[PDB]
Amino acid sequence: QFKVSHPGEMIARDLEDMGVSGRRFAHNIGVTPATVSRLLAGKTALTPSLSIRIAAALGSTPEFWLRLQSNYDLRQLENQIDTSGIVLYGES
Amino acid sequence: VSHPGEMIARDLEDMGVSGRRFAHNIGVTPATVSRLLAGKTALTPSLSIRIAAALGSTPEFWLRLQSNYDLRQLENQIDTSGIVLYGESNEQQQ
Ligand SMILES: [K+]
Ligand SMILES: [K+]
Ligand SMILES: [K+]
Ligand SMILES: [K+]
Ligand SMILES: [K+]
Repeated sequence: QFKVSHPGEMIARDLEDMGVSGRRFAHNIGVTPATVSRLLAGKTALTPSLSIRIAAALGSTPEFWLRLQSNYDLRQLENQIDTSGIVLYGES
Repeated sequence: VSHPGEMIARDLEDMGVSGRRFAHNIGVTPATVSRLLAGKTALTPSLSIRIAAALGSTPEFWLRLQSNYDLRQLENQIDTSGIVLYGESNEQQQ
């Protein structure tokens, strides 16, 4: 599996399973319902501040949530970055 | 906890590589590299792919250095005490 999920869609499923609305989740974590709506739709990133608030509501660590976002962003780049012409200066 | 740009700067210094030469190698503008090295802009996912190609390790590693930096500015700052952890036992203040 090359394509991986935006963390918003994992959150959306957890909220569905718990019977928790986007608005109620936003009020619990202390952000606007508009922010949550965009996050759940995968239209905005799970930022460092959001990761702290989300870990407090859904568990694990802020680092976990951020890692999911980073992983999504890398795979979304697809073929955009040709690395074949980049000379290795370090060690790999 | 240093910004990852300043870690890169030290590596470039050790290799005798200017910021401009590094920018040309990784395929971005010297302005972008200059801002990164000064800690004035974030190490993004696209940059992490290019940087991993030039300096080694994985894109995820460079992104983790950036995340660590960002979270160190905030984990001591944001009050989570009002946030319910769903499914946990109700809080009981003594
Ligand atoms: K995979
Ligand atoms: K479910
Ligand atoms: K409310
Ligand atoms: K942490
Ligand atoms: K280093």
